[PDB]
Amino acid sequence: TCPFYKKIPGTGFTVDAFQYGVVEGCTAYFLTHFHSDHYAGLSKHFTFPVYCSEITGNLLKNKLHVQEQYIHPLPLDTECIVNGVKVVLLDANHCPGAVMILFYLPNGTVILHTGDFRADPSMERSLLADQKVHMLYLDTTYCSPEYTFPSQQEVIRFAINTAFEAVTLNPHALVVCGTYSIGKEKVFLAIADVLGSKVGMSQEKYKTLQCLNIPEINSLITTDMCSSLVHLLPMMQINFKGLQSHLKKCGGKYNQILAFRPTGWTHSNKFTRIADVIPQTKGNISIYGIPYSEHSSYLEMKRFVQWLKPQKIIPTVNVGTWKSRSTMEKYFREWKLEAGY
Ligand code: NI
Repeated sequence: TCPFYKKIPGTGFTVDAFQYGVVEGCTAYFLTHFHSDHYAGLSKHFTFPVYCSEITGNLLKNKLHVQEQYIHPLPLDTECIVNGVKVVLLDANHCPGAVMILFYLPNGTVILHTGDFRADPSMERSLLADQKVHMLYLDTTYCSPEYTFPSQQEVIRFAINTAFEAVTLNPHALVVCGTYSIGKEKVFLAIADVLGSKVGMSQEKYKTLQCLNIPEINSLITTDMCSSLVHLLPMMQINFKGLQSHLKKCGGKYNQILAFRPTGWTHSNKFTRIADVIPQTKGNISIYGIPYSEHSSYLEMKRFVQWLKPQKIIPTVNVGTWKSRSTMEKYFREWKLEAGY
């Protein structure tokens, strides 16, 4: 049955609640972004109204075959009326098409649901700055102080410099990047741009990327692997066996692989700077795990909450154990006492 933290009080709404069947009393289903733990349950047989961003709506129509008459895309940063309730969609700084949702309840309560997000000071100047928020439904994925990671900009600098150096020393090296969902496109797009190549990938992945409104995409991606020296593979194939096999398929065009796995966090972060990251190597294959995150660090999350000053926080991640829940509630209290709200 649907957990309470997916239900919006005083409305007929649910958020990312598609795996529970017909939710009793739900008149509109919101979807924050196209990731499977959030869309699980949607298909061409869905006949309730789904509200989402334009990009998410393109993916629902093209990848899951949801019929168009049930997709309700909304522009960003624009006040809209849904079933008599004012709502706004805000950029979540997560993956393409990902949004936060502001609900203005008929009784005066204002609720922000962050979906999945990476908090940023640029959010302090959106339509959030314009009224008080009473309740915050918060993406708490990395809500513990051990979760530090560098900026996305530093991580991409590392990846570009590493790839450019490797291929300049050996023009017969292939670069491979792993993927399993949308998000983190900058990784493979920035490397292809510094090497003067398109990114080669499967027809199914090319289709997914063509749904995203990324400017000049026909210019950066392709299905012709033969013409490309940056290849995208499923995340599961980024290991020594899967990469040795791939190199066999390239028919002696290449004699070395440099591969990237853009993970969220890994405990190398507590001890090591980005500057100091080294690969795992076997023979002519090297694999780099780089800490490219599309969720808030602990400090980014703290700064956002201390700025917003909500009256009540509802975590949406790590809610399944008492130890996790008690840990998070203790941080929330600290933040409130330190800031004075
Ligand atoms: Ni997500």
